[PDB]
Amino acid sequence: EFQRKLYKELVKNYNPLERPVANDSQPLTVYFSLSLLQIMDVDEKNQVLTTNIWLQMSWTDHYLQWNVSEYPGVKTVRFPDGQIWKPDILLYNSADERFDATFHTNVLVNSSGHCQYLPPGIFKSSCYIDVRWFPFDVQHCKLKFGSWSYGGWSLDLQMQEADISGYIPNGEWDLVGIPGKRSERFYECCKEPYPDVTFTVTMRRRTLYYGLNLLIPCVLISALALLVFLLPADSGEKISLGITVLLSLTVFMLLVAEIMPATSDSVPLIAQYFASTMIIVGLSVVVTVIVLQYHHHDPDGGKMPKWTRVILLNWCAWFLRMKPDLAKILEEVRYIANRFRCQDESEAVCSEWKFAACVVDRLCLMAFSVFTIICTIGILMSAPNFVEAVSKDF
Amino acid sequence: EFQRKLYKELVKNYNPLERPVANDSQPLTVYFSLSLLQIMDVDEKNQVLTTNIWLQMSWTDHYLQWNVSEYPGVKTVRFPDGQIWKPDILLYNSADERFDATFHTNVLVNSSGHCQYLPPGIFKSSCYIDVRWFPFDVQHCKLKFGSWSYGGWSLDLQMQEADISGYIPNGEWDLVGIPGKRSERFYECCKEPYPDVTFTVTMRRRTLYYGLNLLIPCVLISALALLVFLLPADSGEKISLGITVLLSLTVFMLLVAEIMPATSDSVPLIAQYFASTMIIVGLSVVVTVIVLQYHHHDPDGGKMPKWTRVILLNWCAWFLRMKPDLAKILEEVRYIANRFRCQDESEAVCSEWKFAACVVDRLCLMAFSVFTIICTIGILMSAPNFVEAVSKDF
Amino acid sequence: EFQRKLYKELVKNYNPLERPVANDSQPLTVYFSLSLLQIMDVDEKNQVLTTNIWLQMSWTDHYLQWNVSEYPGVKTVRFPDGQIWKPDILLYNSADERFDATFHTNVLVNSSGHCQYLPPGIFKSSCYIDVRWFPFDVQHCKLKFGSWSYGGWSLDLQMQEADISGYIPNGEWDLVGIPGKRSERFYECCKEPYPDVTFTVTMRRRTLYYGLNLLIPCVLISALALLVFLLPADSGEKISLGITVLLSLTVFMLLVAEIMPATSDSVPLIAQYFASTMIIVGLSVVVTVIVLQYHHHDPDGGKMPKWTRVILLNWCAWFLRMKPDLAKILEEVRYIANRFRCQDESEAVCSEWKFAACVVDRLCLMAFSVFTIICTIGILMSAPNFVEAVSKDF
Amino acid sequence: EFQRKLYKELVKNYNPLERPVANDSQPLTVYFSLSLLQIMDVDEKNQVLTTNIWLQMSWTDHYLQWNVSEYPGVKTVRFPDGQIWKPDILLYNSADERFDATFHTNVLVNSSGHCQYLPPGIFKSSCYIDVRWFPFDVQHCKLKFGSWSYGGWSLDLQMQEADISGYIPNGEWDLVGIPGKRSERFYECCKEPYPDVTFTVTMRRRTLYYGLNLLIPCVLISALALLVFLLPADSGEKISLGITVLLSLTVFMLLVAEIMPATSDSVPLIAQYFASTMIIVGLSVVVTVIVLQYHHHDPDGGKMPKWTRVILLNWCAWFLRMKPDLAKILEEVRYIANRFRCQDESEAVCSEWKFAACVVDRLCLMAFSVFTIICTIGILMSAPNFVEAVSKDF
Amino acid sequence: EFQRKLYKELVKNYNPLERPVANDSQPLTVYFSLSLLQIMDVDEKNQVLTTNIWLQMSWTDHYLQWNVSEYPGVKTVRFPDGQIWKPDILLYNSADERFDATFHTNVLVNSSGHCQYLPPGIFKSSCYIDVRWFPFDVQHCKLKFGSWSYGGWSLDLQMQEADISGYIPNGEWDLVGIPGKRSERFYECCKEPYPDVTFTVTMRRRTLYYGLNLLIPCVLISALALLVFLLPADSGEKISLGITVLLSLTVFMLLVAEIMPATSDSVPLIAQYFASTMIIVGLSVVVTVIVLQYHHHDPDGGKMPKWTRVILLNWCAWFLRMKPDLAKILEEVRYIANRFRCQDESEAVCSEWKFAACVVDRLCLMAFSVFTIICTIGILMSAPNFVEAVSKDF
Ligand SMILES: NS(=O)(=O)c1ccc2c(c1)[C@H]1C=CC[C@H]1[C@@H](c1ccc(Br)cc1)N2
Repeated sequence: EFQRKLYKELVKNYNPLERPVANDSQPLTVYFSLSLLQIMDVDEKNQVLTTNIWLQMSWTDHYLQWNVSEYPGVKTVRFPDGQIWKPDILLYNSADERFDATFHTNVLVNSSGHCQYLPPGIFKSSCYIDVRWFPFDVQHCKLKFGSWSYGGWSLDLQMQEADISGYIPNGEWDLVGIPGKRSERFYECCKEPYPDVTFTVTMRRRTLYYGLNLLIPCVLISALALLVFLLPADSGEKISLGITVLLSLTVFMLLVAEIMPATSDSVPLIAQYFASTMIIVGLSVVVTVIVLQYHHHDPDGGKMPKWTRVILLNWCAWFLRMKPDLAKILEEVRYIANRFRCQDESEAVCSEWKFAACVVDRLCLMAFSVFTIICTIGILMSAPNFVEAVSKDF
Repeated sequence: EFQRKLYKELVKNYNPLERPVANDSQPLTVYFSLSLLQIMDVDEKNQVLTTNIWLQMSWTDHYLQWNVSEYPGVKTVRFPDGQIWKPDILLYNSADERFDATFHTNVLVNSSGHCQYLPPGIFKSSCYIDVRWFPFDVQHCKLKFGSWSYGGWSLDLQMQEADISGYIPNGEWDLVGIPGKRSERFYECCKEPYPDVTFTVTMRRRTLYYGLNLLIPCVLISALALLVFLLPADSGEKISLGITVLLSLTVFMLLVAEIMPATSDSVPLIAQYFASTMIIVGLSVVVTVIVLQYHHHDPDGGKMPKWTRVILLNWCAWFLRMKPDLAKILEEVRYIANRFRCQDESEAVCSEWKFAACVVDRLCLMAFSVFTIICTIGILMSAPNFVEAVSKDF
Repeated sequence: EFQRKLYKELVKNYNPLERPVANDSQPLTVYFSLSLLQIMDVDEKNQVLTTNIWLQMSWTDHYLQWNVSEYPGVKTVRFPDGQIWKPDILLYNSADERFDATFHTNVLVNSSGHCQYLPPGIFKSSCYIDVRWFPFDVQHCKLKFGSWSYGGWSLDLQMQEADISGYIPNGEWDLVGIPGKRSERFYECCKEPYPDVTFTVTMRRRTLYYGLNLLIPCVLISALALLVFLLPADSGEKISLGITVLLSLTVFMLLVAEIMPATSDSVPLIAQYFASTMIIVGLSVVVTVIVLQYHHHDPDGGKMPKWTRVILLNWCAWFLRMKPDLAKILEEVRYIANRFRCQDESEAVCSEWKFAACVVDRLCLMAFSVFTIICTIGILMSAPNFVEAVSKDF
Repeated sequence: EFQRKLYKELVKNYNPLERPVANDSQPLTVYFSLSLLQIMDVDEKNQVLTTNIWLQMSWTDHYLQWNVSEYPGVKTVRFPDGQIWKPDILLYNSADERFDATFHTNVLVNSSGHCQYLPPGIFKSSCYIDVRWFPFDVQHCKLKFGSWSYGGWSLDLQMQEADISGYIPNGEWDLVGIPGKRSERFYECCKEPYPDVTFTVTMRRRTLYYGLNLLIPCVLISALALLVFLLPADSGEKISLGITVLLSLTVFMLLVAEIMPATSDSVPLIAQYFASTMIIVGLSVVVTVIVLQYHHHDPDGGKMPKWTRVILLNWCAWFLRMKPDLAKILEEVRYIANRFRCQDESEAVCSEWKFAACVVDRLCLMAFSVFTIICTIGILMSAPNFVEAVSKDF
Repeated sequence: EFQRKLYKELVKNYNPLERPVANDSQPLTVYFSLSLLQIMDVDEKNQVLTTNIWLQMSWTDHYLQWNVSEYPGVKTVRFPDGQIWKPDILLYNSADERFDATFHTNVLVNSSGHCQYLPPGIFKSSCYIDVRWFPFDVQHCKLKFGSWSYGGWSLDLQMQEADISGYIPNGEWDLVGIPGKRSERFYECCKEPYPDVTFTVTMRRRTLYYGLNLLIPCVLISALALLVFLLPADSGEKISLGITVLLSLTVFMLLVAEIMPATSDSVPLIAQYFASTMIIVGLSVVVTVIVLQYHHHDPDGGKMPKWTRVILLNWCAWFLRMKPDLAKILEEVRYIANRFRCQDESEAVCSEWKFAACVVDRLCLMAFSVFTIICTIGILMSAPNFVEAVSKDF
């Protein structure tokens, strides 16, 4: 009975186009806040952040006021979209096809005219995502809210601290914070401020998943490529081992491609690491070909250069701590024996070439081991957030 | 004739903004229940549960009452969306872009004013999905429903047991249950309860599919990696076998990647199993390289260390139960015979090195077999739901 | 002039909320039929059938009647959505986010009040898809239609045979039929029937595509795995051939994964066939390792067991139809000759071990050939729809 | 001033439900045409054509006429959707979830009452796509337009030639033409025609992309499989080469799968070509195994059959244009010499078996080369649109 | 109070169908501009450009004017969609399913009647994307805006320079510019211009990403294919190396396929480069087979042709700077010695054939190296935007 009377009375002559101030010259203060419930996606290709957010607006409607003594029991009223004035606060940097992502809920008012509007939404905002340090990258995404058409002398936008009590932690992104700031922009024409409220979402990429799917597989496959330098040449499998390791890295690249960013503004950190690892596997195959050249050197070819015999068989090999009828029968038998002696000399020459091959495998083992470790440590620790990341995620 | 008169009479002065109670001070009891028809998806990346659900609301409208004697034949009426008051019960933790997923069906009322509202919908709710024990994981997803704007003294929300008679069993998830609970939240300002109804969907992952696509392939490929230790070195195919098995696991990883979860909150169980299996295949290739080093050992190199000949050729080899002119012609022929004797001594030394290689293959066969079995059994049975899962799904 | 007058007259006092019967106690008969134009998708993961369907409803509106003599030329009228009463027939088991998939076309009425409503739509219905016999599976998907709120004493739903004259044959599914049935459900409270009309779409999976992309490739790759038993051991390529065939099957699995169903309610038929084929390829690699063990057996090792020489060299090998100074020079020359004789004896022993290896390759060739044929024939012909399928599709 | 007066005057008593004819017995002629701007997609799995099309409708509204002398300056008026009568022409075979894909633009009318309606849209129509001759296939997709509810005596649909001046050429489909035809369907009840306008889009698949991604790669990989017959057996790499070529074709199949059609109504042309090529690569591996059997034939095994020595070493090999103390020392030395002579005889036998292997490689080289060329030429030129396609696209 | 009075006064007798000019014969000038915020996607398959754009329209409404002295404090008013007249400017070449992508914001008017309309939107326009020079391609995409129904004598469209102050740089596309142009089209019927405003977006593809994912991997894998010519034939791994490199390129093609364009209007630049590289790897395998033919040439076969011994062993080999009882014992021993001499002659012949094989590997090394460099440099530098691209992106 009383709310029937009240609802009839409140909408008599009410115009939802009218900003509800007693004095049209005075501004209408609107309190704007938000509540972040979820980070949904960070699209680095489309440069868009998707978030679950409940916006919180509050103001005072001069017309929706009543004496609670004349309508006992009726402390609040609800108005659906389009029936009363609402602040036209929109996300300026919206990247949604609808532009307005909010679900228009009812406006709750109490007897004194204080209106509360709690529109939920799944927002999509344009955010520049810098993947230079991927996967140890920290992103700062702005959410800029403001009145589409009212200036600061008509709509006095005020900010309140964002609520994160209901935030559901993301599995891929760590929320550093959601700080907010009120700013005013001025047009050179006029002296009216134009206010906006910007919330800067700072979020850190969790790196455990990437540690086990990109960093480790690349270290361990790189190690198996170094194993070629320990395989004896007589096996006849050095090329098989090395070339098949390279193939495994190509097949690996397929898995890596689904999670690596596709940009041309910079070479990500992990792209420098993956490329580095594959040049070292490629160069190990190249060094293996040279080693086989030495091992299979034809004994009747070119005599071991003097420099080859010094730089390898002496210096490097030390540093590495390696180390009538009767007369006719005589002629026939002297030929057989001399043939065998020539074979022995040829085999001795081949043994020197084979030992040189061994020495080059140990030099390359040592050099490639050092070079892989230096690149791995240097590339990963060049990230400013490496230490913090590993400490928090591992 | 009579329903024409009745429909005209029921909407005279009716305001769909008005909560329909005779006393505005008294609360309006709303009975809320749901009916779960289908679990559609459990998105562990976006942390969203999609379900097919028919909500069931009931209340009493003080204004929609008529004497069935004055309108014979007219026992019920139907009102479409927006024509009469409805409870504003919404899914609080909705993750839908529309926020409100319900299809607004007609409200059925009978002569005494009892209204039944059966809105169907495909709901998307935010649910934290813990994949620590994947694929033997049990998930608990909450569905929290409540009035958007009414407090407990105006809208007295009451719960009824969820209906699962129409539930269609899912092929991927086993429905443990859908228990419900009514709760009240209080603001420190005031003494009015704010009620909500939460339905907790508990669902168990069926593991048969994962048993045949991840667990078994990994066991059987791991077994083929152990086969390198049985392959004789003279084949010249040990590295080929072992390295190609590793490649097959990389290609396998591709299939596994489509179904494995991508999170950084924990290493899933199956990720520990897959990683474990691949370190053992990688280490078998490493051990094979060492074995080939022994088998192709140069006979004129370093004499078998004393420790090598004891730790291997004696202890391990026992535990494994293995085991003028005439004088000139004399000189020419004595050289030929002595050359052959030197060859025999060299070949005998090589045979010892080759037998040592055999012994290391049996040690590694035994050790790697034990270590694969222990890791497989230990990793899979570390799941609290392993026994139950295997009993129900296999 | 006349239709202007008529349209004005027909909507005077008309209420689209009113069921249009002269007697509110009498039921309003609605004739319901459908027309199936296309099967669009059979989602076995989401358990949803998508179909192109034109629904056909007919009833009689007591109020939309006119004398065609008083409005010459005006034989029919059209009313858009919301202007006149319509039956609230909905798909009960709808799996669409909109729930109502129909496009609301105009209601055509003639002078006697007979209304025809032909709403088109792309419907999504929840259908349990049993993939036990994939790809020789027949599916039965129900389409249950009924009034959302009217009981059988108010809305007398009647069925007519579904129209399939306009059906466009699907490339993946063969339409067996679309039989319909009217049923009544009773509540224990009351004696009013609640009718519904269910159309059961029976559709058979066409198997030609699967015959050329899964069945054949698996037979032919399985055959190439058997070819290892024909490759002589001296090639040094048995392991290479066998292990690379297994890899090709893993790469094949990738193609197969895109079209195989992902369920845990049963192991599909094709999953049993693919698994079977890969265990036999895996076991051929295992048998090859054993064969190489025999072929490279060290001649100075363990004497061929007595049982080995009988079970293989005799029985299986028969069944398979296989089969001063002068004296010093004497000593030097007698050693050379005796060394050669020892070599010949050692080589003879090795030849027996090599022939045993040959015999095991023929046994395994024969056994594996038989076992592959039996599994292929047995697994595929275990499908109840195998004969029919092959006869209609090949 | 004048258009204000005119707009007020034109909608006085206007009913948008009324077909706007002075005589309700006379039909209202509607001129229907379309303008094709783009072919967007040809979905052969879902059997749907997506096109960008601007429909063009024209008619005469008897009520929207005014004297341009009484409203100077007002030559035309615009009416938005729902304000005036429009023809209910819809795409009959629409495959869109909205069914009606048009964007409802304003209706332009001039002083004489001639209305022009230019609704744009992205249309989805159901088209049977026959991929028997893929990628040399020509498709004919119908677009059938008609009034949903009006018969030919009320709405006289007339056709005009489709406009293709604004057509943007597609990169995948060549537009042969868009011919249109007006037809009338009769119901046996009645003598009123029911007209429709059907536009048949004929489009030819461009084949350049498929020439470089499917046809060529398959020819060149097939050639590399033939290279096994030129590789000498002593390399020990024939199986490696052949088996790795087969693997490369499996990996190739992956790329081919993304662009090949998935149907069971026929085996496409390119599926016959790809299958053919892979049976020939598979059979080359089989023939290689036989060749190795000959090359490694044990010299102490079965004597070259008489037929083998004739069919190969003579006929095929011609067609291919190939081609006390002292006495003791005598005994010791006579054994050494006789041992060597036996070795020479054994080696001579082996040389015959090795030459037979060479002859079989040349026969197979020649035969497989011929058979690959015949299948390639025969399969591709069996397409009725092959010559035209290659001439226009290459 | 004053804005309530004003809003009531402004909509008295206002018709949003009326073009708001004091003189219906005079045109209404509309100022049209846009603001480009983001390039979202360049779909070269669907030929569609997606952009984030805020349109800017301005005009003068003759009816929305008021004296600011009679309504103090009320300087501006806002009107939502449908309440006042708006220009019907649409994107002519829209490729959106909605056709109209704008979000209809409020129209801001001031006391003098100047209306500002700032509709945001995510636009999809049809743009022909020429990928002939991919990835060094520059695209020109037009955005054509105009009134749907008004001619130039009723709606005088005027252009203003596009605003790019808020443009967010894209990671894949470099914005060269957004120049605009006003044009008039005439119908031969009449002398009224029909104006439109076209904005031509010129954008350059950034090539850093493609440099590291397509250009480099193809160079480095091509280099590893050249390494076969340095591998000695005795290794028995030349075919293994070469054939596995080809496989790695096939697996590589998979990654390349996701980013390469699929068109039949031309062969892109990168498709010519990738094809070129793979023909050279294929031909290296072919040349390797020929080399092995020489190396394993049977010594008792065909004598080195005279031309072979000149073209290779002399010219090319120079250019490349390469280079009673007693008598019985005599007979037995003379046979042994002569057997060895025959072996030496046979081995000498084989050495010539093996040296010829070496010479062919160096010729092919040199020739293939030159041919790879020429094709790489020639194909990439044939792009008109190569120099500029590399200078700006690397
Ligand atoms: N996606 S996953 O389940 O996290 C997954 C699956 C397999 C796998 C890993 C992760 C990595 C984590 C540890 C081993 C490492 C990788 C690997 C690479 C080379 C060698 Br040698 C051995 C092992 N194996």
